[PDB]
Amino acid sequence: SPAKKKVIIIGAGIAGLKAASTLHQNGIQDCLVLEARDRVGGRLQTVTGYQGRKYDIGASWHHDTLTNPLFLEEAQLSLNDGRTRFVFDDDNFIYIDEERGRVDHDKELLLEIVDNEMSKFAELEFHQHLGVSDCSFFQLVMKYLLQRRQFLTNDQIRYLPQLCRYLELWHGLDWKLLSAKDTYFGHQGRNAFALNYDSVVQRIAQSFPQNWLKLSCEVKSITREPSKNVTVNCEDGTVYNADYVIITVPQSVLNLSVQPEKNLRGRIEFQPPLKPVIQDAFDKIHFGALGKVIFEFEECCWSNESSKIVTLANSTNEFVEIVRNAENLDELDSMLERTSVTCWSQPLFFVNLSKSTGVASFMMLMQAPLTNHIESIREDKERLFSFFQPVLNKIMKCLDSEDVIDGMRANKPVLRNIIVSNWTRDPYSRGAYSACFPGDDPVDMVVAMSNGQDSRIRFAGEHTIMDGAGCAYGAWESGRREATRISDLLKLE
Amino acid sequence: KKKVIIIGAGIAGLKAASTLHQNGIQDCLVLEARDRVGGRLQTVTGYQGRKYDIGASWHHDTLTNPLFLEEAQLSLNDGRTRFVFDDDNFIYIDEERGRVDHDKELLLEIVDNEMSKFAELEFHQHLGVSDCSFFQLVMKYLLQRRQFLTNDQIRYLPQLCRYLELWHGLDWKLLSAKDTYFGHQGRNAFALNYDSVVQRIAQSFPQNWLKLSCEVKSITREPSKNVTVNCEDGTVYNADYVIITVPQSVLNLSVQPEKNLRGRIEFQPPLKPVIQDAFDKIHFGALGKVIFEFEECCWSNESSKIVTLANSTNEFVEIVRNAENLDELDSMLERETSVTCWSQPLFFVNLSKSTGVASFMMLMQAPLTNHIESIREDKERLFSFFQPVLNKIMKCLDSEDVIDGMRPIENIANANKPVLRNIIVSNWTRDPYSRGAYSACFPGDDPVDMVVAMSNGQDSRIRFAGEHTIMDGAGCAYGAWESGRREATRISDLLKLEH
Ligand SMILES: Cc1cc2nc3c(=O)[nH]c(=O)nc-3n(C[C@H](O)[C@H](O)[C@H](O)COP(=O)(O)OP(=O)(O)OC[C@H]3O[C@@H](n4cnc5c(N)ncnc54)[C@H](O)[C@@H]3O)c2cc1C
Ligand SMILES: Cc1cc2nc3c(=O)[nH]c(=O)nc-3n(C[C@H](O)[C@H](O)[C@H](O)COP(=O)(O)OP(=O)(O)OC[C@H]3O[C@@H](n4cnc5c(N)ncnc54)[C@H](O)[C@@H]3O)c2cc1C
Ligand SMILES: CC(=O)N[C@@H](C)CCNCCCCN
Ligand SMILES: CC(=O)N[C@@H](C)CCNCCCCN
Repeated sequence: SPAKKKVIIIGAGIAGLKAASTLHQNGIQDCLVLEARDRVGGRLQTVTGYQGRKYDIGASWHHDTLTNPLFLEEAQLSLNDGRTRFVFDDDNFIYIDEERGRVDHDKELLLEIVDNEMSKFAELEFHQHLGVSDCSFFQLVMKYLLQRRQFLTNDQIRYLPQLCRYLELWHGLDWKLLSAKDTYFGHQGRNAFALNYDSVVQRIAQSFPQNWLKLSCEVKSITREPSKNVTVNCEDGTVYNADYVIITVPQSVLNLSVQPEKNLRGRIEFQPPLKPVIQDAFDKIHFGALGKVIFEFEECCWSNESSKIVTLANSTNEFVEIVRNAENLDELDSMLERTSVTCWSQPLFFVNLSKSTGVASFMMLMQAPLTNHIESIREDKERLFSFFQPVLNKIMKCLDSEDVIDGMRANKPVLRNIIVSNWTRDPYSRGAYSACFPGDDPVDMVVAMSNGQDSRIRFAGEHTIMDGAGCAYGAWESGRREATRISDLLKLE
Repeated sequence: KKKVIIIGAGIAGLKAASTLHQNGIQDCLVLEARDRVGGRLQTVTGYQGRKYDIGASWHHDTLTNPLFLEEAQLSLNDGRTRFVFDDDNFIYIDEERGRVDHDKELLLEIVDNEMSKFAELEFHQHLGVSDCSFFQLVMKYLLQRRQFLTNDQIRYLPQLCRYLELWHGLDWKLLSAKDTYFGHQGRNAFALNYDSVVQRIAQSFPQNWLKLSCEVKSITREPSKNVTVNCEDGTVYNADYVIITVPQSVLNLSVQPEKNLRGRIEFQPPLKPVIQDAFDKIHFGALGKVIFEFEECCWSNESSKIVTLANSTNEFVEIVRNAENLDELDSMLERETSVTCWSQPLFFVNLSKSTGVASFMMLMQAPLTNHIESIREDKERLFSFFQPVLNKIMKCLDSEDVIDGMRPIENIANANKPVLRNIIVSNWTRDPYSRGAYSACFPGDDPVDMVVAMSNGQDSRIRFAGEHTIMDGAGCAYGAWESGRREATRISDLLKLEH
């Protein structure tokens, strides 16, 4: 009864998609790609909004374009047919405080310059100094302010910490939840905004047998037979027999396996259960919640100086005084004690799409915990508008325009629609991507994952590889990885 | 007669002396050829008594710079201003286009950043593997990334990225690509009187220890456990330990004949091969300075950092867009006279915004440095040479063309106009006791060799200190300083524990 297959890939995100592609490319046949959702792409999804305007609600950029193999591959295609597949949208960041207004490229604040010294400080703190404890990013910044207070103006001590928090939108984690040791990463080049990441999903997906794809099939268990074989069960009752399986479900979904209770959407029952080195790796790596909110306006009626804008959370002169009077980090923490969440309670990152793509919309990024709350009320459009109205306005103000007008039903910006991500509530997602809490060793997971459950049960995905960890191109490389090792193995006869 | 003889009263030698005295050592000498102390640290006086550092000006790497931190402690204690953090957002000026910085369409700093990462990637974990010129490296980047660069970026970026010439004092075709990028260990602090740093150290040991106008002609290492030293004036001194801090450029004269040269020290026994070999894998740059003193500030103080860009051509763009490969680029370029102020990038420090003084401290590089220092007395000529770039700056800073006011003459109808009252030029490439600015690398060099060669000394008695004898702070004021404490401590302990 259990139909035989050479390779069964679980999950049709970019990793599984690339794995299948690579398998077909190497002549392997009778493979299956089982996907729980009614679409392929996974954390890569392009949704439609006001008037057919398209937006990537998952991944948007090709990072590390100097070495990104996925990007270079896309780049080659565009060189051959002159088709626009992406756009380099890095720009000079415009920073905004609720009161103080724009604070970027400020001849007195010089925030970008001290920010640079701070990252140099962090680098010096961990590089070479083996054995140093981890601590949160926040604690790292406080330590910076303490050690360099003699060389910083009050205003710098007040705003730098708020401005350097934009790093939160890289990990999807608030600075108190983020591991300092993992905060700074080396960008290997500019970023390229994909103008349709779905084009990349479709191109790869159509590079292998259509019949290979089975959507709406939720894999519920995987068993290793003593007789060198792997059995897989979709919830629709069908059973499969395969030589090799490549599991690409998100780290957060895979985590569900190391827990009792199998009736959890997305959870896979492993038999034998996942090796201790794999189960334990979950105690040393976590999941962040980067989220998105798309603001669609009728038309652009604001300044297009830049395509990158970050709103700083509120700061206070009281904070400066505390930094000035604290004897040490201990006292500083104690002194920090002196009441509800707003759009100014954390930094927010807005992509002014008008300048980069011509679309009169804003693509905003948020982080945990704000993300979990916003996505939870993503259906209440008027409440979202109420929540994001003040920063929405402050922005228009700095961009030489007027207050936003709610038009979700002449010379002012009119909000037509609001789209929200839903990655934290989606059972086949459960967050955005792998991230580190303080004390986490992302390497434990990568190692346990790339070494597999055994010669037959493998893993791929953004959380299974070092180079490009947490990125679309990393997940892509892992797919290529696992598929190639198997291709080679299958060749031997 | 003497225990330790220090050659050179630069910051290196002055620290070595300060240290030795700090460790109770006595009967030491500081033999200095110039009639002043400080070496490449010299503060001059100009119009209305304004002071400027014609030599070193900044405390680099303030996050870890030990000399700066010592200065920082002194100021936290007495509240005396000893420095001011002057890093600023750079204003870039092109003759034809004007301001090209923080441009919403050129976004030059962003590609410059990428250019920088490409450089780290090209040399990262490969082991030497063909070291080219900073210029070549930039061409490779342009060729390799043209698909993701606009025409204006390919044109202006290479000109902007050349501010790095002002960090080595070397034109991009003479400069080693492998060494071009440094590790800016935090912000820079403009020393408001490096002469204060020099004076403090000079006055921290017996004043009778210092001997100015002493040109050491030769150092003799008598196998009978002792070192012989004699200045050009005939006097002879004897010491168990000798700390040589003459600059690398001066020291390099020893490994060459004709011991007639000024400042050259004849070594007997000669400097071992390891030492002499070092000079083949390291060189000297020529960072220079020109101070333009104005009556008063009448320009916008938006920034204290201003860089004028060398001219560029769309012609250059076209070649990049057409080159089939690297070798072809070289030809199309090698086939693509008169030096002017627009022939290279010039770095202008606007002192008005940082120190309140109506002057510009301009930095220049080789090959330009020697030419300008050569005419340092021809004020009129100096003015006609920089005039156009000076007006381009004033225009961009919402002001007017400069008026030559160096010769005592007055006119009332000139208050909203910048008035040049004086020009001061450095002279390091022509000073026989410095012969350049500091250690630098031509493509193919390897600084470590000299650092090792120097740090391990000629032997247990003849040692070396100076900006070129250390890794951390190489070519910097704190590097030489530390090298001084180094040789000092070592020699100090080899005497204290004795008896
Ligand atoms: C909001 C957001 C923004 C981001 N921005 C960027 C960016 O700009 N640049 C970048 O490079 N990366 C970005 N990322 C990360 C990037 O999207 C991921 O690294 C990438 O999508 C991971 O692909 P994957 O194949 O590893 O996992 P996935 O895309 O999650 O694929 C795994 C598949 O497994 C399926 N599945 C789960 N459980 C089962 C089951 N039991 N049975 C069958 N199928 C199942 C899931 O439905 C999913 O389709 C972002 C991510 C998010 C969420
Ligand atoms: C234009 C310029 C700008 C610079 N800017 C900076 C900066 O901003 N920040 C920074 O950290 N560094 C800067 N530097 C570098 C810094 O000036 C040097 O690294 C430092 O001054 C070197 O000190 P030293 O003791 O090693 O050598 P020196 O200062 O050259 O001292 C060596 C001494 O040896 C003496 N001497 C030579 N021959 C003999 C002889 N035969 N007998 C007796 N005495 C002799 C010389 O007169 C000299 O006084 C700059 C240098 C220059 C030239
Ligand atoms: C590793 C990490 O923190 N992030 C990777 C996985 C993707 C970040 N890119 C998403 C765009 C957010 C804007 N910085
Ligand atoms: C030996 C070495 O590579 N160091 C020299 C070339 C760099 C010195 N940098 C100090 C110059 C600061 C003034 N712009």
